[PDB]
Amino acid sequence: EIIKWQPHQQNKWATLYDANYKELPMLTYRVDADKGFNFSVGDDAFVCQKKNHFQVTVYIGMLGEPKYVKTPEGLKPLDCFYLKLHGVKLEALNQSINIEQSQSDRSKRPFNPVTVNLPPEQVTKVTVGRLHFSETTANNMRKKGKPNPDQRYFMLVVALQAHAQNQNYTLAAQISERIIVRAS
Amino acid sequence: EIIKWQPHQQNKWATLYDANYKELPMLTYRVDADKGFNFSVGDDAFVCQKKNHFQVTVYIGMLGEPKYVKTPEGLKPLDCFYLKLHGVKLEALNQSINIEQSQSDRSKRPFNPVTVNLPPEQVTKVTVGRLHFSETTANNMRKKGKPNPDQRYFMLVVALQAHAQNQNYTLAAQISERIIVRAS
Amino acid sequence: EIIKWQPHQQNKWATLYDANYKELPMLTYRVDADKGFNFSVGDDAFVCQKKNHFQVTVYIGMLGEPKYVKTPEGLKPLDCFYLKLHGVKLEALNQSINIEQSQSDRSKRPFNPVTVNLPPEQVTKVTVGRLHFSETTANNMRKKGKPNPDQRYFMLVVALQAHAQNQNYTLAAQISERIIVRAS
Repeated sequence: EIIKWQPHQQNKWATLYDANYKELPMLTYRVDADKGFNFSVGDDAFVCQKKNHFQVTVYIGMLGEPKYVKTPEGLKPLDCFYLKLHGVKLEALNQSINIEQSQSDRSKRPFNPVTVNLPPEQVTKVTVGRLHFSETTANNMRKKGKPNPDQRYFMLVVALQAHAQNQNYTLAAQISERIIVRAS
Repeated sequence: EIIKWQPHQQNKWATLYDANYKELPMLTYRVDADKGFNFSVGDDAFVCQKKNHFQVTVYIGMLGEPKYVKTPEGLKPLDCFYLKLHGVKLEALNQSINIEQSQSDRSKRPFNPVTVNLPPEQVTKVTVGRLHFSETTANNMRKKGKPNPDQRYFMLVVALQAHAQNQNYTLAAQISERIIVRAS
Repeated sequence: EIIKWQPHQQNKWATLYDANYKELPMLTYRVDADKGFNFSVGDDAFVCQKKNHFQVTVYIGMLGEPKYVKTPEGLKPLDCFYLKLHGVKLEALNQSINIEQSQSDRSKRPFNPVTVNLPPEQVTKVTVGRLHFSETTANNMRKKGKPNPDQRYFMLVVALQAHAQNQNYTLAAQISERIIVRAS
């Protein structure tokens, strides 16, 4: 079974215009969290182990040659694109969970927004691996042999962003279904 | 295999504004019909038995503190939220099928819109169980050993609604793929 | 495992108005590619054989009685509806792959847009079978026992279109996830 995703804050997304000042067809956006998540029939949620790597793959289909972001101020020229990901707390959606990336020496760095090049008329595959939640979910412990009625969850947010004129604008974002993160 | 859902009448949905008169980021909305449905490879559709309970779970992520619905008349204050569900006939989409909920004494009541409290910055899980279709689908009977070419279907509609100034406004709705409902 | 679909160019779609000049609720649209596709764990993509038939089913739920398309010029009367499908190249999204339909004598015709009748208040099921890609994907060959790092892919585009006043307008479209097409 596979982690499901849904559009996150679609009414907040900026759009893209090309060099002819024509709006681009909406870009195709697909998020796939391949390794790292297992569905627990008894918990009715995806589970992972904080110790294990998980990986996220994003396919971004750029349908034309973008040059501007349309903003409140209007059309501003594109500086670059960023992929951003973070957890949020299902019972406190305004609270983020850092994601971390373990390096080849098993150190960990907090995962910062990464620059992506999105050539026109192409789908670009972006794979981010060796990821970890910086946190476990609260109340994982079973109570009365049944799931803790105060079981807490995270959700994953994967967003594509455009930097233009010293602000950021979301182009596309998806949020996952709830996840339990357990210790060992 | 799992029942798939899609946005239902997205161009008819009202939006929510907070106390600062700012529009809320679109709320996250996920519908899961857990128990009650089985996929029939030969019928190429989900099947259930009218006798069996089915259950629906809705996760509603409220991203901010809602206070107003934006309406044709403009911003009106929120009275409450309702979850509404009903079947429709795939060959007559303007025709509803009542859903019923069997009580703890095996009586059945028609399932009325239920009040839901949606605290801000939280995902609220709403589970509606012990549900039944008030009807079977027509033409379930096999003809020539093949599926009845007049096989009929229902689809499930699960909608989140806001009551404000003595009218109702849809905030989010999803409709399922087709379902066959059989007798025993 | 099942081919996943996503809305394609949603900001380019026209809407429908009825005889009372009221906009129709957005039509329900679901695309299912049943036979013809198999998921390859090692390639992390759906695969098919160019020799094999694949089939596509579309469920179109018409919610009211459409009479006009809303266009740049404004409301124009509906002539008919067309289903259109084609591949595109994932590394060149502006490049189509013809789909072909093999006839009952194993000839093949290029698959042209097909007229569909969409009666009001009904879901219409449209099944298009005996389909083939006119092409294989480039670089299918394994390199160093690992997938070719230049592996190419198609995506399927299935679109519902309205003909009005000698132009076409897209009402709904979905695009699949990437596909490898192999020879025998």
